[PDB]
Amino acid sequence: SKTIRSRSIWDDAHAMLEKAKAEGISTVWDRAAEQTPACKFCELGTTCRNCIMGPCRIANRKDGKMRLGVCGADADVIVARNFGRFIAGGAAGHSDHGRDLIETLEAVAEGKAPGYTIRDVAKLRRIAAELGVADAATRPAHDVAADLVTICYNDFGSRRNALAFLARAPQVRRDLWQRLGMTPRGVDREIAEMMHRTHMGCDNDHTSLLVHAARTALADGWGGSMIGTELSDILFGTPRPRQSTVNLGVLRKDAVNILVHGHNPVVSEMILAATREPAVRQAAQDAGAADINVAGLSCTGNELLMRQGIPMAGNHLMTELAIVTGAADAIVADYQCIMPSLVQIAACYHTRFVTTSPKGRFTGATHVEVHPHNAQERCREIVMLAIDAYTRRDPARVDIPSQPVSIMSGFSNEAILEALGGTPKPLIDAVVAGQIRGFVGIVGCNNPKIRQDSANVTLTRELIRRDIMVLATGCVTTAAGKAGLLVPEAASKAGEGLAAVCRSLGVPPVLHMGSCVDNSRILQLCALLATTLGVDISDLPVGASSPEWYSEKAAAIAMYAVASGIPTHLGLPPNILGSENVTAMALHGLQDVVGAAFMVEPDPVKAADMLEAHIVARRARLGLT
Amino acid sequence: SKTIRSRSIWDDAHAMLEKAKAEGISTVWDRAAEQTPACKFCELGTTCRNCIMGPCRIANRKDGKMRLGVCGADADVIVARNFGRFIAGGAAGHSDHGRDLIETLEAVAEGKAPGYTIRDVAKLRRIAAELGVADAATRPAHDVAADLVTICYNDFGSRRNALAFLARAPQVRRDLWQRLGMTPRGVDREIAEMMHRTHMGCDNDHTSLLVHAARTALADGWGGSMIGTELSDILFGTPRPRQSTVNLGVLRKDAVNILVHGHNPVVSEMILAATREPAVRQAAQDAGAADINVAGLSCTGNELLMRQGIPMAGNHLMTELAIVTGAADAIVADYQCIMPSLVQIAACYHTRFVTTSPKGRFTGATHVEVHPHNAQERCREIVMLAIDAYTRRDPARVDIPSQPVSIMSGFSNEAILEALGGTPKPLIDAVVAGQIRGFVGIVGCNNPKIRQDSANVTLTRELIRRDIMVLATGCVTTAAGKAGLLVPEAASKAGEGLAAVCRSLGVPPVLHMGSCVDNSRILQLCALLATTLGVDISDLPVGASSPEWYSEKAAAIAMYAVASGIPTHLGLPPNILGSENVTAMALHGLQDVVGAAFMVEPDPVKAADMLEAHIVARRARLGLT
Ligand code: SF4
Ligand code: SF4
Ligand code: FES
Ligand SMILES: [Fe+3]
Ligand SMILES: [Fe+3]
Ligand SMILES: [Mg+2]
Ligand SMILES: [Mg+2]
Ligand SMILES: [Mg+2]
Repeated sequence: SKTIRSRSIWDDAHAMLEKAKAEGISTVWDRAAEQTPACKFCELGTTCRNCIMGPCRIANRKDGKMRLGVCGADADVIVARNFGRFIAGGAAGHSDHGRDLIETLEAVAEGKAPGYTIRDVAKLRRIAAELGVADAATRPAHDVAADLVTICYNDFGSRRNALAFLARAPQVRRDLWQRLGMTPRGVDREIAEMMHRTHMGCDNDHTSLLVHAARTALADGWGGSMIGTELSDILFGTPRPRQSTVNLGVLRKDAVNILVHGHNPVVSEMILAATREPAVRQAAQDAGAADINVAGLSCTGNELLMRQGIPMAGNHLMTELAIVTGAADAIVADYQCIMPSLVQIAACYHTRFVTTSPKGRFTGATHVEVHPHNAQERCREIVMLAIDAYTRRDPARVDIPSQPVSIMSGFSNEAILEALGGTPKPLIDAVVAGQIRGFVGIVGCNNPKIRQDSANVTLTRELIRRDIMVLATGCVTTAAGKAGLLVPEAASKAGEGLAAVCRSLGVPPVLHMGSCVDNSRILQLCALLATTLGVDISDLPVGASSPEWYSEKAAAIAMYAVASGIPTHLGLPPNILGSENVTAMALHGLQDVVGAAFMVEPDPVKAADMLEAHIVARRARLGLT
Repeated sequence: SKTIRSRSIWDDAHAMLEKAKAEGISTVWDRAAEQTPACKFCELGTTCRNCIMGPCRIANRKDGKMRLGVCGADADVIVARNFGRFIAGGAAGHSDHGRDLIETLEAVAEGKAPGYTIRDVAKLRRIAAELGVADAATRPAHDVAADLVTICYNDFGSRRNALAFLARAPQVRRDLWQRLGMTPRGVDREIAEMMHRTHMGCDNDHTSLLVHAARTALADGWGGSMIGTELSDILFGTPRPRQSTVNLGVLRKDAVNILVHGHNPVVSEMILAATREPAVRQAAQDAGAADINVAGLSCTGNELLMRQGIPMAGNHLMTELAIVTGAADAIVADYQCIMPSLVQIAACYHTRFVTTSPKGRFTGATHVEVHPHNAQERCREIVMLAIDAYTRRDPARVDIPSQPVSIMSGFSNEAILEALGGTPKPLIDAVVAGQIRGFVGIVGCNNPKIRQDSANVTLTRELIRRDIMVLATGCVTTAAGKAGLLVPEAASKAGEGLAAVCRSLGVPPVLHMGSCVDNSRILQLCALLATTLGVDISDLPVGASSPEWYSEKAAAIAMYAVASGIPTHLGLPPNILGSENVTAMALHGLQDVVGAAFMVEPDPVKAADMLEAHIVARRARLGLT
């Protein structure tokens, strides 16, 4: 089918799209086609539902009617409020994610989380001392853990003037944030204030609204996401470079296949541990299987890739197609980006769809709730359900379409600094010498509006050929991986200078830095380079890009990158084009305020030119050629 | 004129609607007409904009097309998520309001709030002892205040299992909330979790979404709103019964008229203090004015009414018309329900439109930001701006249309118990005897869809006639006041049992209990009666109603009343009718979850019948003969 080829660049997607057609299974692409054309007002953002004096739409009519909402709000306020709440939903997703890590570490500290431990005691002591815990280096690890928990919880309270991790940002940046009123003070507080501001008759100034959206996104990047990342490393180990594989071919016909989907490693690590217990493995063999095979989806797949090397079956738009292989015996979900269609598709097979979080409820799913005190017991129970489902798999409907592609993962900042010999000097020398011209974090999702991974891959290829090193997170990981970009030998794909540096360090030209919360690592690394050099983040030769974004979380990531000084490309526009003032603030006005702005460009080669031009401009202001 | 009489029941509204039409001033009614018909999908709730795989619309078709969103979400999920975020917006308004009160009491305890003090030390010592402050009766007041501030701030953190004021609810109700997973744990936390739940691919079950909507609302009523109410009494005095007046005729031609609009008394109490300084009054006398006249709008007006007896100019739909009088020399606004059209109407006169809050920014307004450390100095500056605006008032454009009408205000729970002799027994005895059959809180807004105050007033009259005492708060206060029902002589309008009780106590049949946050006084009073009788709130002959609601805050108030066991009538439907399952849950399902449910009924006599019927059934539950 020509339509099927138009939907993805990957062979495995085409194979499963053909299989779904022959079986009568509708996909995300079919539903997108039904939802086209979209409502013009919703698309432009010129519609409001925030009270029942409405709902309102802002139109351009020759009689001048419908220029304002019933309360008097114009298109600038309505668009800005809609964008503000959109960002707040993304920040809330990462807020709750980090809060779960705090609760988990606290349970470990009190000895009430069987099977969870402090995997990286050294990092616990370093992070705790950094945040002010007295005698963190010498006191018993659990006492230090309880004092660190208290610090992170205070960031989720209402008495701080600035988040604890904000100290990593250079002083010039903290001074500018304070001057603009952008300093994030509380992870939950900024979210709550955004919902108050967007109520009828509170914040009715588009500038002020976008300013607080930046403060809310900063409370994510330097708060919710950074806490989640750093505590995840403490509980489950700091990532280190390791080999693994990617694509639908990671599923095995001869094994029980358990797909982990969602976001939080507190569940996926414990599922993986369950499948490794000898009695559970023996139950799989009693059922006729050779082994139990865990395969990751989306960000929780990234978490297992980074710390355990678990192969990843696919990213966002592969999630339905992974069930269409007919070889998934269970999908285990927690929260965020889990399309509810997956429940219906799993019902077309033997596959069990298991929910684990009180926040991630799906009508028709099997719910086995996981908490720190019962995780070890419950995850054992979930794996036993997958083995039971395996015995009823229909072999006639199994089609695992491809051979897996080799990848390298595990590039935390600790691993990067280890590869460099303990200091960022060799990396700074490479940038000053022009071998590495700059860095671009390529982040974010897939979106049915764009042929899947076409922009992700093209942009990655363009940047490394221009001696720009790519830091990959989120669903871009799978795209870079399937394109053969995540291995040390991929230096052959990069420009002469980047390839030389990569070969001298033994690293790939695209560094997998983890999940979407792990974009906080990109913030930490920028802050480190800026502080070492004595400049602002907005002076560094850096950029960020989400060529195929879809979610509120991706928009919050883009906003905190911009607000931290990182020019940020988006493949598609947010629903803001109904207000030229808001659009001009996002694309230009922010540049004059925070030192960076949004870019919207659907052509990935054009996007490469723009990100490169920003990097060239910033190199010149550092005195570099 | 027929159209004009159709828009309000009041003479002062009629006069300003004529003046507004003659002057070409666009009102909330004119814009509501332009926005009719509304978008069918928006009004039904079957539209989603939570990610850019969409936006999506759900149609009902036999062919099954557009039955699901791009992510596969159906109408139940889309409607429930929309209503969840709607509720969260209202809870957030009360959250930030209560938070501002904590910060003010802290500044007083620190000695860093010139012009503020602990007005009610006895209540501070009583609230602090109640919440667990050690030696609250003897330790220095500022030490006790600091320990209370710590407790309230902890309820804005992420470490509690249940909010501090939740201990007021009866044990049976606390046990049900705990089993349902509905117990409010953190004011900001429940708001953030709702925004997480409503992100794509998180909570995709309408029952679970509605249960957290209840938890989020309960974090308002027993958290943000109850903290706001109790600290306001501590900082500004516990209200006690007093007389005052209402309507546009409270503005005086010979005086500088300052309208306080918005919500937080932290601003309006200091505006009033400023108008009493001898030097400032001399400046007004220099300008030709005989006095400085402060008058209240909406909830901040309710606050000044309850504690200082300051006359009230109007409620929500009177706000624009108050400027149309041509005698408003300044509007002093903070946040919530402040229609931005007021800025344009102010621009049509001499009136200064002054914003005071970093959250309540309005393009084109004069911003004089107020915080505890500078309120005394800044509020003086604001009054001077009003005096200067007075000098430019055009006498020929002034039309103050009515003479003010007498009311009685200040019925805090402390005031009610004092009137009863110290204990609630005389009220309990009157209910047992059937002199008072029950109590209904009539709360909430005006809405252009309903002839202003018509349903508010008709419901109030119907209920007292049936021996049901009415507790009024919010913008219903102005309606009851202008109807002449807020005075002890209104006993002649009540049934025989209610009139005898009111005359023996010397109180009106309609008790003004304060602002929207003071709906927490109604929760406190229901909890007291239930604990005294040893029953649940869902056993009490109580009810709640908002016949003309508009705002997210009102929907949140209705939800926390429903979730606390109080049957709640709404005059208009939330945007949920696109899902029969969500609608059936709101109107029927919740009875079997929380012991109460919503009602939607635009006929206020019908609404009285339904509220009365619930009261009859609850009297039977208590064995009353
Ligand atoms: S807040 Fe204003 S623009 Fe939005 S729905 Fe209500 S009246 Fe319309
Ligand atoms: S969350 Fe689902 S229903 Fe809502 S806009 Fe995105 S794809 Fe459409
Ligand atoms: S669906 Fe109502 S405006 Fe888009
Ligand atoms: Fe992601
Ligand atoms: Fe109100
Ligand atoms: Mg715990
Ligand atoms: Mg500021
Ligand atoms: Mg203070």
